[PDB]
Amino acid sequence: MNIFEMLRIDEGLRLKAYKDTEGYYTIGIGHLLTKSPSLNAAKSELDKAIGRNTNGVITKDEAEKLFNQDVDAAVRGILRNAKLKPVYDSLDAVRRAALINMVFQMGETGVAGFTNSLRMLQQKRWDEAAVNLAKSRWYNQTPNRAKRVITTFRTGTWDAYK
Ligand SMILES: [Cl-]
Ligand SMILES: [Cl-]
Repeated sequence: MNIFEMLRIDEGLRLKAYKDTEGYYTIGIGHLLTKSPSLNAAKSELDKAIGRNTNGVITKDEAEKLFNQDVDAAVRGILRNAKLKPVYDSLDAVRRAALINMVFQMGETGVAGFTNSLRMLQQKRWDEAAVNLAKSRWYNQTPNRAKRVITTFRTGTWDAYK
């Protein structure tokens, strides 16, 4: 198991523009296209991202291509971020994967916001950080996924995913 596999399970794979759990236009493996309630705006972004006249649909290859880009941007975003980097640096491999997952989903800014949890993670207080993570809009809105990510942090294993 690895990050790609992990995120592929959490996000799914849709080749046709759909709306996310917050109603935003997304496509592929959780690739956000736009917040804007407009499908054309969606289609526009989409063609702009793929580089062709898509008509709201992409191929698997395409989908995977956006995913590679996004996973890469998420890692680099963490390593760039003053608040995240040290957390990341302090973590073992499995847990790093959990942090990347949160970053892929909510953005670096969103995550940089779990100040308290971050600190707990850095201090290796697993159970406490898990509890704290749960007190969030995130957990409340996407509780199942949130639980898998939270368990991964708590345990340092991939059990939540097997
Ligand atoms: Cl893009
Ligand atoms: Cl969920």
